[PDB]
Amino acid sequence: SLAPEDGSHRPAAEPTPPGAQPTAPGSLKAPDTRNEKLNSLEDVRKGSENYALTTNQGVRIADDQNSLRAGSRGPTLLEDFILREKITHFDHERIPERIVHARGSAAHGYFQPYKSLSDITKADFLSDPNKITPVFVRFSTVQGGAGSADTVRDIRGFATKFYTEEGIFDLVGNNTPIFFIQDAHKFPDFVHAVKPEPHWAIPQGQSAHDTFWDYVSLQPETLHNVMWAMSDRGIPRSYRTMEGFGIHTFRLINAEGKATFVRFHWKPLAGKASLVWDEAQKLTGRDPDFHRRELWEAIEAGDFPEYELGFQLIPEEDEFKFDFDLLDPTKLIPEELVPVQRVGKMVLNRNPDNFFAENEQAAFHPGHIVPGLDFTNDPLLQGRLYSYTDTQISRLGGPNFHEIPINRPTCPYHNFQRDGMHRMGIDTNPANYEPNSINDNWPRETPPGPKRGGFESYQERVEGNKVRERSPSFGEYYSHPRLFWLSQTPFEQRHIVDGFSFELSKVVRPYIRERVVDQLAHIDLTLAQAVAKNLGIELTDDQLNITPPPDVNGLKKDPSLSLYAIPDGDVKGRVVAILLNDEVRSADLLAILKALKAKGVHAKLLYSRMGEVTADDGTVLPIAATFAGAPSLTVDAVIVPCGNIADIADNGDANYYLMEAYKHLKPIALAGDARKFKATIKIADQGEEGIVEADSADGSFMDELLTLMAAHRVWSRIPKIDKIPA
Amino acid sequence: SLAPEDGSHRPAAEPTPPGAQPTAPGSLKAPDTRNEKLNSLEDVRKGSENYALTTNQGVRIADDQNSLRAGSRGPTLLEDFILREKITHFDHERIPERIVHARGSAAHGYFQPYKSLSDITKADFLSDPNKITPVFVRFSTVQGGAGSADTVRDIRGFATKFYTEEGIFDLVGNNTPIFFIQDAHKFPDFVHAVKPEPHWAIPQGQSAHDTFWDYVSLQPETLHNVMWAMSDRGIPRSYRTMEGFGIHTFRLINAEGKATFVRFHWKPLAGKASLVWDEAQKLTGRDPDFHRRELWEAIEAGDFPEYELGFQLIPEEDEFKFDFDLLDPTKLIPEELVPVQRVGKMVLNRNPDNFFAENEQAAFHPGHIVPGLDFTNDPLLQGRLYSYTDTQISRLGGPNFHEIPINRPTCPYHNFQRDGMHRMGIDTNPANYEPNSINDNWPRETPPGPKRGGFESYQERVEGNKVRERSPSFGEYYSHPRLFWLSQTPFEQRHIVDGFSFELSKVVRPYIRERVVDQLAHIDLTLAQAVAKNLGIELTDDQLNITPPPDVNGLKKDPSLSLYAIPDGDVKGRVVAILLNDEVRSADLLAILKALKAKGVHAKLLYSRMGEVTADDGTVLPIAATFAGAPSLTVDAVIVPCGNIADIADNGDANYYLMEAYKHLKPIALAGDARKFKATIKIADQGEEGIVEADSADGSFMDELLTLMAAHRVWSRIPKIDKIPA
Ligand code: HEM
Ligand code: HEM
Repeated sequence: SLAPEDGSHRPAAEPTPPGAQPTAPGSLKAPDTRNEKLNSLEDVRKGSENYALTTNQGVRIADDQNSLRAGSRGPTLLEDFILREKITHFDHERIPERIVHARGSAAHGYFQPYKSLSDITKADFLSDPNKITPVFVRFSTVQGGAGSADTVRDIRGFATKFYTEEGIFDLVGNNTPIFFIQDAHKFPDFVHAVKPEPHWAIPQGQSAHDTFWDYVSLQPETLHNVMWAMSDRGIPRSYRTMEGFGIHTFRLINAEGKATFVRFHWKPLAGKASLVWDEAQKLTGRDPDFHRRELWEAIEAGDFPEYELGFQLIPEEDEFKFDFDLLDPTKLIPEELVPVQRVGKMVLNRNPDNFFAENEQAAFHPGHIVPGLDFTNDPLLQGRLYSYTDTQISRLGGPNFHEIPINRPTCPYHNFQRDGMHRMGIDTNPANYEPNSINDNWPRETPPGPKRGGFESYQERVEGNKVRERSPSFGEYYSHPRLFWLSQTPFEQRHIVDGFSFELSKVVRPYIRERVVDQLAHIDLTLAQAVAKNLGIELTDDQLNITPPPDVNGLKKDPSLSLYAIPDGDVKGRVVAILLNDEVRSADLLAILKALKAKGVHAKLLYSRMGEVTADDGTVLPIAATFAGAPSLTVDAVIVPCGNIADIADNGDANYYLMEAYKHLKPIALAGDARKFKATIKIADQGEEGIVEADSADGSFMDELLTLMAAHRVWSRIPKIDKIPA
Repeated sequence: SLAPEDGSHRPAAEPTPPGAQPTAPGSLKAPDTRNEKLNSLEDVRKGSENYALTTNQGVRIADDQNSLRAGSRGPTLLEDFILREKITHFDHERIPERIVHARGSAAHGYFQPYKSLSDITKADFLSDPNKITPVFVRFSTVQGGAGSADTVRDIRGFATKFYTEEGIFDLVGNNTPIFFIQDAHKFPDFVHAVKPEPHWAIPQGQSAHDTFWDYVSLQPETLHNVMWAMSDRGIPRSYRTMEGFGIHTFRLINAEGKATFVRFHWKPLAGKASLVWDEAQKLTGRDPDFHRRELWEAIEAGDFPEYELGFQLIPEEDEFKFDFDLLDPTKLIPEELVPVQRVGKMVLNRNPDNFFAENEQAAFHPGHIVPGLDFTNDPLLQGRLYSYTDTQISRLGGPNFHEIPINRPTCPYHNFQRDGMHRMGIDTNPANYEPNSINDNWPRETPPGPKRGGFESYQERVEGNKVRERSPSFGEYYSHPRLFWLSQTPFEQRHIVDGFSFELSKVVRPYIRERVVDQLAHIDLTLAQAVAKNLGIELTDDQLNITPPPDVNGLKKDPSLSLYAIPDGDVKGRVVAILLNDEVRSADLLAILKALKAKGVHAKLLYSRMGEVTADDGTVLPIAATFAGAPSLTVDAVIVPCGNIADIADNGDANYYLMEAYKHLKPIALAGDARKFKATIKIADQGEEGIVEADSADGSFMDELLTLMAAHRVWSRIPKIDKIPA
């Protein structure tokens, strides 16, 4: 009996706010959250309580503390089969990480369509609003290893496996609506250029290095996705507050055989929100697991990540009606021109039990489609269909990776494939080929049909010669970067300029910085000049005279491209730091905590040490963390209640807490004598927008602070933070 | 797409200071630096200039930009063998990382002994002062993955492969002189407890979590290496500035057959130096590759890492003469009792060409010894002998990992082993077994003898029954942690208190924190009480009455256990930031640069933008990085020359640069009007030890700064930094 007699070693099996209880495997934290795929995993879930410790052959172990030796100070003997199994298994724990998207975090959930889409697709999972499909979703970064940090500047992966009654459909997307390159043949060049450089393997998690910008400078097709990565889209606040996209145009095929082109979207029901660069970069040091942690904790709290699936639909006859090619994955389809139709809702409501078994071994591949969907000739999508099965062979050990529990379909699967490493299923069919008579030809082919039919490709006409040639329709590189740029707010544009400037300052060969500046001058002169100024580079008269690229189908902006132009803020699931002192005014703390609770906003009570402190009325306040232990980077807002403020007024960490929160544009609220901290952040007597202050935390104080939180950050403070040494 | 006309894309093939040129593969940067191992790798080095791009089968590629398609907008065709081989290789790039020590950085070098050691060992590499042995060295952290950060708090590995004339000897050590556990049977339990927890795979690179401290609190044999890890030993400034240790007692065997017990040491000739916690932790965010980069750039600059090999020698008859067991790897041998005898010097003088081929695929294993060395019954060493060969099998793909070029011996190797995956060597021997007559029994066994003999084990007497039992002599856990504690300076003790306090504050289950504090009360009550105060824990009367453990053979302290108690500072290879303004006083900059050059200290010129600034005399100064881009974290001291100080006096980043440097105890020097920055670091006008100030920079000003840098950090400022908001 090593557990404490009070039972405090075990978290409650009930939703609890982040930090209230230790985190736990999903099936222990939320045993009653169920779906068909989670139930199907029961056959392989292993418990532990009340069982004897054994070898893998079932032999009970008596002494798991010592090797067998000749004398208690003697040599270790070869006959210790128990030691040898334990060390052998440990020595072989690791498998190869994914080639890209090696860092990621995953959860279980379920999807349901709002209405039947039988008019446009015969896909079974979109046929009935009462049909619930289990999902497993993995979010990721792209460049860094599995041990790299979460809040880097990067594209994010958003991969969803739908366990449908007609097969697994994997929608393997990212958080921006285009990709960097046009033809899969370039993918190993692009990935090699962004990954750490080959002589020394630096830098991890960063595109701020020479070979990335060298490639970009030489391949202008990259500039569109580079604009999105340099914007605040490249540093999301959470996986819950970013958009998802399939990027490619795919087809939907209905029961009559009509094809409609489709791009897929996910809309975050929590709203779009990003960090600012200095915060993101410092957070990769103070908590390199911040997004993984925040996802798991949201789920444990009941703040389930919700997303709405949407389709952009274009009829077959309108394939050539835009200024860009629908098959070019470096071009987006502006929502001003083709709106997103809402199709269904996905809720992620349970964490895995074991990260290696379920997240690390999961295998998503965009070739995994079902009847009712089909591909197009997008030349990046076409090359993807080669890569995902082959790689999963070396990563996961052989051709039976579909039998790893998390990858298994929940529907029937039968065929004539046999053997391979790690073969689990024991086939009893007398035949392993077709056609056969010895088993009456079963399992049998199934003709295509409106429901439960075999897959048939749409009969698209192909015409042309065998060529290695880029379509001329793909040779336009600057109009969509310009559309993105003109769609951003003025503070979003400043942050783009700063992304480019910071990244190019890390490029050691100055001529590459110059070449990138020249590319920027083909997109927008204001952007090029402001980056050039930060780099100490002067545009030439030729560069000042480059004519801007044309508008996209007559658009000079599209506000759906901005994170912030259209308010969509949601405070539920956010977190506020409450900076305590050793005699807090309990009235302020009751008002603050209960207002946050009512809006589903979490609180962390911080102090200069761990333990407890005692409020004015004798209430015992438990401390979650110290000021340095849970820095302002990890919260959305900071509130300082009244009490004995002299206790913390000269505490450097408490003062810095506010200076850092202030620099990073977060709302700050100061009650009572906590308003003495106004001097630390240089706030004027009459106050300023973004700082809430009053004599007590009562009346409208918490409503004002929550209004600031719904707007995410205090953009109007940006000119004010430029000075301030923090 | 070519190179710039001026040749500025290619680094000069001569030693240059960090940042002066882009870094490059070692064979290109230093083509004249040779040793027998580096030359032997010439068979597999692949150039590139002037060569055609080809497939791996030698077919020249005409178009490496496009997949083969049926029409330029059509589907990709299966018959594109060029696309398929490029994508297939890419899809299989990754191999499993090492189970532990996955994050590491390596270089080539050479070793030679100071004098023949033939009276104590017959090992050929120690037999002649003019016989040089090539080495390859990898330094590592322990817990984090290969993409995790460098300046985490962790033990560091220090593994050296010696390519001797009588076989490869791998000395696989760490940077503290003991390990956490006594018997290899517990290694998978310990490693699992420190590694990310299994449900959610958090946290990376950190022991600051429940499972690690649960294990420590239940296994007090861990407390000695925990003390080391919580001290500033856990956060080295560079791999150049830490000690190494083989940990285990091994044997030396001379030509007469006499065995002497030995422990191995490496002494850094650059001296011992560590970061401070807040600096280390923020640097994991601002530069997660800091130690890898620093090592590479020291070798490029000619600041070659040098280390002295040292042996603590104990005769066989003195095995039981201490109050601890020599075979217990949780016990150190104090140098007050057994001096370290200097044996030789190692110099690392060339970087690899390709990180994956040389660093990632290197295989070190402590079972790789040579005649003249032998093992002992240390029960941790005994179990390591099982694990290194077996793991290198799944990691490196098969039993022929010795034929991977970095792992090959440079001496002859011939035997009857055959086949296995990726077999390179083509054996011509008609026999693959012995004894054989058909090849006259070649290759033949070789009797042992004084030189060039076959390996024979020392004939140690073994007497005991077959037991799984820990030796009673190993059951003492508190005396060595106490000796360590008492040998640290008062500031180093403060940092150990802070390291335990910070870590246990992140343990969510409070009882585990209480159980660790109870263990600390068995080591030293001052330590226990200082940690308990930061955790809001009160010691019980019983805990206040625990009797301290005994002294270690009469010692009350051993100063060789401290990083700083005995001055050993060497400024060559350190780096200063120079904060420029737009009209630098060129006389100051002249004096600064001349004094730094004389001592081998590098400079980095920083400003608020990139490009160039011009000094008062017309000198054009290229800017290495912005104040934000290369923070104070990355330098050893900060100097601010005069000039137009108004240009930077109100820059928030410039002021914060000094505040962070001040909080981190770094020397700061201010000339002329730069003294106005004294106000931001909120202290004295008469001056303060640690801040060098004068009307101009010159001989006396630079001398004073350089003396500060030789002492590493300004420990006297510690009490003044808790008030600074930084
Ligand atoms: C629209 C462009 C692309 C998007 C949105 C995309 C998305 C993703 C995502 C989200 C993952 C990680 C799935 C996971 O969480 O396990 C992934 C993995 C991968 N991608 Fe793609 N990708 C794209 C382009 C490509 C191209 C052109 C290729 C190669 C031809 C490729 C090869 C791979 C490979 C090798 C993996 C690792 C898969 C595995 O080990 O399971 N990707 N990609
Ligand atoms: C004194 C205690 C120990 C020290 C000093 C030690 C040192 C190290 C070092 C420095 C490396 C990294 C070598 C490299 O750079 O590639 C390493 C790797 C390894 N160690 Fe140890 N270790 C110790 C105990 C153990 C134990 C008790 C075991 C297992 C029984 C063990 C198993 C491993 C394995 C599996 C690797 C990965 C090796 C590879 O993939 O090539 N270590 N160790």
